[PDB]
Amino acid sequence: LESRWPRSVVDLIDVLENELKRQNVSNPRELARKQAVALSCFLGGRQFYIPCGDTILTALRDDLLYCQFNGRNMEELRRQYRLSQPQIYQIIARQRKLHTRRHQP
DNA sequence: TACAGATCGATTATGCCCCAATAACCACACTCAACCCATGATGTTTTTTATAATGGGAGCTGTCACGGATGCA
Repeated sequence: LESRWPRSVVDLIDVLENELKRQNVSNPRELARKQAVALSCFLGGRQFYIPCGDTILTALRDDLLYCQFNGRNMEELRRQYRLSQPQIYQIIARQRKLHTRRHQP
């Protein structure tokens, strides 16, 4: 029944709304409701799978680390993030080129 | 009145970008020897002594008894 339960829709409104109130946006409840309608029309009937495993959260977790990376602070960014240096080496090199084009398009 | 189908809607398959680790390959470095060259303290060797000095035995060894040469007288 859950696989055919119209319960998720309402779950989308508050998840939207609690963010809008966090972003100090006016009329967050009504704003979230019409957004939920917008999701329903596009996503209606489509087999639509979204990335799991904090996929956007890491890519953002990636960004601010590169902001804190000073070329010497490898170890403290290791402790603060629990990520091991090997991957940090790779992500920092990637973010290097990423922000390289950011600073120099 | 009895018997059929028909679309909404769910589990299953198959493949790959990423990617969170995987391992080799290359880069620069401090600490600890190793040997040498002094300074000097310790070691080793050589030289000289001007009253006069002028021959030991150093402890013997304490004792058997055959044979075969052996060098003489």
